[PDB]
Parts: sequence; structure tokens; C-alpha cells
Amino acid sequence: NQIDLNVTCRYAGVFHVEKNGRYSISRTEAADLCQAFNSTLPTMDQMKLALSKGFETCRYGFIEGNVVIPRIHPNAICAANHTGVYILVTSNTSHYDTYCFNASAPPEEDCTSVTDLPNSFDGPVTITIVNRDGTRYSKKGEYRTHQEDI
Ligand SMILES: Nc1cccc2c1CN(CCCOC1CCOCC1)CC2
Repeated sequence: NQIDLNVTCRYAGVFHVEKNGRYSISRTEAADLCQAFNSTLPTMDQMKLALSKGFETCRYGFIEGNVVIPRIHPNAICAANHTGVYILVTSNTSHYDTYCFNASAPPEEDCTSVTDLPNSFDGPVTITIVNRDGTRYSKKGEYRTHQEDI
């Protein structure tokens, strides 16, 4: 019973989380996952500020209200070469990665590793935070509050 959470640097508190190396998070699970990081889904304004501080990914993820990809540099295989906060308009499907916003993070780029999942609850799952530099932090717990996600 294992979940891996790959996390990015934070930019103005905003970061990206990918579950188990594939698009696999529902909107309800996304909210719960951010809550486990003492975080919330970012607003569009929070995401725009993060983008301005250097945040970009090549992955769709939830924010409050939309599914987006922040892009700084045009790349043909990331958000169809767009820059800015690219908003997904048309999709059949419901599972993506997520973004999260931590108000207590530093104001600009924080590329230190994440070494805690401070608001996980008691549970049976081995949850492993995986940083981009490979450093890991694991704990037994749960974060999902909706049965249809479990
Ligand atoms: N942040 C982090 C921490 C630990 C592991 C990983 C990450 C970030 N993942 C980046 C995934 C990028 O995939 C792109 C999307 C499709 O085009 C190829 C690149 C790759 C795996």
C-alpha cells in the first residue's frame, strides 16, 4: 500500500505534485492532497505570481477552478508552444496532477527539498515524498477523505 508524490521547487509558495508518476489525481483528491501539505489549490493570481518568479512545468494540474500548465519558455511539446498560465479548455478526462500553494513558503524561488507531510492523517499507506534531486521522505498515513478516490 504505497503512494509516491513527486514534488517541485516552490515559487511564491506554489508547487507541482504528481502522484505515482502518472496523471492520476481527481479534483477531490487534489484538494485533499494539498491539505496534507498544509496547502490549498492555488488561485489563478497566485499561479501567475509563481510563474513570474520562475515557475514552469510540462504537466497539466489543478488549480482552483481550472486545469493549467505554467509556461515560461515556448516548447512545442508543452502546452502547444504557449507561454503564460496555459488553461486546458477541452478534455474528455478528469484526472491530472495538482498544484498546491503554501502561504508559509518563501516569497520567491525555493528549491530546497520537501522533507515533511505535516498534515497527513493516521492511515495504512506508505506515502513517499520524492524530490527532483531524489531525496525522499516517507511516512505511514492517509490524506484522502473521499471514498471514490480510495
Ligand atoms: N518534480 C519531480 C520530482 C521527482 C520526480 C519527478 C518530478 C517531476 N517530473 C517531471 C515530468 C515532466 O514530464 C514532461 C511532460 C511531457 O513531456 C516530457 C516532459 C519527473 C519526475
